[PDB]
Amino acid sequence: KMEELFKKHKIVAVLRANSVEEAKKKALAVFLGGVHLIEITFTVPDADTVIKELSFLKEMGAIIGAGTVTSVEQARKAVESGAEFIVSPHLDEEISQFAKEKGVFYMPGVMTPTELVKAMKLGHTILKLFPGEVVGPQFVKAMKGPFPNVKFVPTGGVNLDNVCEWFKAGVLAVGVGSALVKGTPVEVAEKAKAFVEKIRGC
Repeated sequence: KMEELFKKHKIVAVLRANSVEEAKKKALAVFLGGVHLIEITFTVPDADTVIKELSFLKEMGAIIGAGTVTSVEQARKAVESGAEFIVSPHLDEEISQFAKEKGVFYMPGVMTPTELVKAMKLGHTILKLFPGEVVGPQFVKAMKGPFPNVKFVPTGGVNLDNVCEWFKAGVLAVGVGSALVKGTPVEVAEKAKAFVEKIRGC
């Protein structure tokens, strides 16, 4: 499921907006840009309500899932409001077991090999390289040797100049944020079409 969706689409989107309207406007803008994967991070107030309202974009063909889920109650709200996947910045055994029971694709974040191996010993083989500005481009490549069976989703410090410089190193789907979602929807929606063409280029 989610694994092959990620492999096929090749980009996610982490939306951080302050109102509960500018969320919907930028969700629509990125959709028209070409991005079918949308992540509603719970820093947006009533982000469960925002997912519930964007429900109609699942019909047109988008994928709406939570983000920055740091507690079991937040995971409860996300899975109730129809989020298709969960994303946290840190490992959480409790959230992992809950998502295992409920059958929801959970994608924890890892920074160092101890965290990484603690993850792999629990089942999640592809994780979130938070942050890909500190750890860098040469961490996933330098760590293909020891572990060649894990694939990363480098959510941090991603832009035009090094968007497929991480695809060359073997990442799945570079989750992007503030490079996209910044400005009027007519610019958010036109600047997503420059990442999607560049990812589809390399």
